[PDB]
Amino acid sequence: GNTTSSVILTNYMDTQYYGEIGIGTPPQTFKVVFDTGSSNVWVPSSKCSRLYTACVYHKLFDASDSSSYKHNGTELTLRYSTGTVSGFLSQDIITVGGITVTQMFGEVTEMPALPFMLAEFDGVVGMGFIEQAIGRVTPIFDNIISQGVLKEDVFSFYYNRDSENSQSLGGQIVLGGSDPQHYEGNFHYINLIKTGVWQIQMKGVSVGSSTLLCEDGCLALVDTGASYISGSTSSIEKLMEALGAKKRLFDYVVKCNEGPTLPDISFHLGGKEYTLTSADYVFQESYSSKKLCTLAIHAMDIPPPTGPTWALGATFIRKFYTEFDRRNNRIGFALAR
Ligand SMILES: O=C(c1c(Cc2ccccc2)n(-c2ccccc2)c2ccccc12)N1CCNCC1
Ligand SMILES: *[C@@H]1O[C@H](CO)[C@@H](O)[C@H](O)[C@H]1NC(C)=O
Repeated sequence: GNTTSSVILTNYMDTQYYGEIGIGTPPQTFKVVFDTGSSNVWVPSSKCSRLYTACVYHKLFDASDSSSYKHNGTELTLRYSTGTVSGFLSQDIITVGGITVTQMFGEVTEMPALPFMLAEFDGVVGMGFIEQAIGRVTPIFDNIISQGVLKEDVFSFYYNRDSENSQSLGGQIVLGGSDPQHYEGNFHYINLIKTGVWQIQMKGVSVGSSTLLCEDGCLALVDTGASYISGSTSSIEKLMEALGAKKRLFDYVVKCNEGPTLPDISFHLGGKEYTLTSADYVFQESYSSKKLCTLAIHAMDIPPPTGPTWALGATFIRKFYTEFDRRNNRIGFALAR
C-alpha cells in the first residue's frame, strides 16, 4: 500500500524498550516489548492466579470486557532464555500505531516473579517468523502485511541512548519503512543464513586489534527483545578475561575508573566491521576506583536449533539503526543518530 506506521517507545534505564498496543473493544492498553527474537504475542490474563505476584503488578487482559473477543482456549507454553510463561490462546482486535489487526495471542495465566517482577512492560509482540511461532500462530507482522497497507515489507528499530532526559524519544519502530532522521550514511545489508529466524553469519569478534573470538565464523541473532549483547558462556569468559572483567551472579563488572581504559569490541558482519567503544558497552555510572561498573554484555547459552549463537541486543541497536527486511530476507545497519 501507501502507508508507514510508527510506534513511539519508552526507554527504561537503557535496558527495556517498550511501546503501547490496544487489545479488544473497547481497547485495553498494554506496555509491550517488540521482539525479533520471538514470534508470539502475549499479555497477562485476568485468569492469572493472584498468587503470581507478577500478575498483581501488571495490566491484565479481561476477555469479559471485550465485545470483539473470540474464544480459542488452546494451551501454550512460551520458553525464553530468561524464563517461561504459560497460558491459552485467544483472538481479538489489536491496535498498533494506528493499524488495526485481528490477531491470535496468548493470555498468560502463569507468570513467574523472576524475571517478570523486573519487567516494566506487561507483555510481548513477537516480530519473528511463523517458523518459530509456538502453536504455529500467524505472527502480527504477517497479518499486517496481508492487509496490503504498508509501503514496504520491512520494519525498522531506533533505540535511543538517552533514558534519563525528558523530551528525548526513548525509541521508535517504523512499520513499513525507515526514518532517515534517526540514521546517517547508507544501509549495509547482511542476508539471513535462512528464513524463519533473524539470524546472520558473523565472521569474527575482535577485542582491540586482534581477532580473539569467532575465528572461522559463528552465528549472530539480531534481537530487539534482548537488553545486552550476549555470547555463549565459553565465548564470554574468554572475552571477559581479555577485558579484565570480574564475574558476579548474573553480570560482569569492571572497576569504574578502568571503564574508559577498555578496548574497542568489533563485530565482523557482511564484510563490514561494527565497532563499539567502552562508552558504548560500559554502564559508566561513576569514575570511582571504589565502585564497580556493569558491562552491557553477558553470557547466554541459547539451545539448538537457534543456538549456540551470539545475540545482538539493545547495546548494539543503540549504535546501529536496524532495518528488518522481510521481502529480501536480510538485515540492514546504518549509524544511528
Ligand atoms: O528472555 C529474553 C529476555 C527478557 C524477557 C523477555 C522475554 C521475551 C521477550 C522480551 C523479553 N529480558 C528481560 C528484560 C527485562 C526484565 C526481565 C527480563 C532480557 C534481558 C536481557 C536478555 C534477554 C532477556 N529474551 C529471549 C527472547 N528474545 C528476547 C530476549
Ligand atoms: C484455535 O485456533 C486454531 C487456529 O490456529 C485452530 O486450529 C483451533 O481449532 C482453535 N481452537 C478452538 C477450540 O477454537
